[PDB]
Amino acid sequence: NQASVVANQLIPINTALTLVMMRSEVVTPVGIPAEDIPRLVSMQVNRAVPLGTTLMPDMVKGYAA
Repeated sequence: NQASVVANQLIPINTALTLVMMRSEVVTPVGIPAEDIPRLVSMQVNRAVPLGTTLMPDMVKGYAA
């Protein structure tokens, strides 16, 4: 099964991501894969990202395909 990224804690908007906030877990819809965890570090999202949220590439400003 394809795995994706998911929030681990209450991540506030306009904040930098970390290893704790990011994790591996299969969720739907499958957005960003688990093979980009060390690449999406210190990334600032353009919206509030609470616990249990499939980290997408469009939401992450700067993270492109």
